Amino acid sequence: KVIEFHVVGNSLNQKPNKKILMWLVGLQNVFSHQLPRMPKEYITRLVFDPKHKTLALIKDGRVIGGICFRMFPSQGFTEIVFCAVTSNEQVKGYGTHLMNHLKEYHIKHDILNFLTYADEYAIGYFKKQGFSKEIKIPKTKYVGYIKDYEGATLMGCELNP
Ligand SMILES: CC(C)(COP(=O)(O)OP(=O)(O)OC[C@H]1O[C@@H](n2cnc3c(N)ncnc32)[C@H](O)[C@@H]1OP(=O)(O)O)[C@@H](O)C(=O)NCCC(=O)NCCS
Repeated sequence: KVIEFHVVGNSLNQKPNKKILMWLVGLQNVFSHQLPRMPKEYITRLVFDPKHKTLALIKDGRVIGGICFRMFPSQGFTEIVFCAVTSNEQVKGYGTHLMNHLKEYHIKHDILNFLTYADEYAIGYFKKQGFSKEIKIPKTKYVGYIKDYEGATLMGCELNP
């Protein structure tokens, strides 16, 4: 019925809010069920990590999808950690809106590069979102504090104006 996008996080500043707190758990839940190769404890570890933020897709007050990301302003890129939409809401374009919305959010902050390690079943999604295996960014800029998930295919995406 009603759709909303909210960028949330556990920032050590001021976010112990109950509304966003329940959303973070809802995000952990959806990520955990949709991303089996990511242990649930690990997902909880990063989703609540102050350096990470998550773009949440809320529908009728409940989280049905989101994208956890870790921005690296200095190195001019953002790491896309988790992406998922609940099973019952998939194949409706929401995954598309999320990536699109997240792109604009980054063009706004002057970050025009997306780097992620796509999983076997993810490759198709990122491809349809404009990501490509051919990295348009030097390794010296990302290879360092960007987790390289075993069995994953490193992919990138450069944003528009
Ligand atoms: C990948 C995911 C987040 C997005 O799914 P979604 O909300 O259903 O995506 P969309 O409906 O916006 O996809 C639309 C387009 O993506 C394509 N696509 C490719 N891979 C896809 C996949 N795994 N699921 C759904 N669509 C997919 C569709 O064919 C479609 O092409 P079209 O617009 O020309 O018809 C969701 O399928 C999911 O939760 N997957 C399980 C976890 C996962 O594999 N995550 C990868 C990290 S994002």
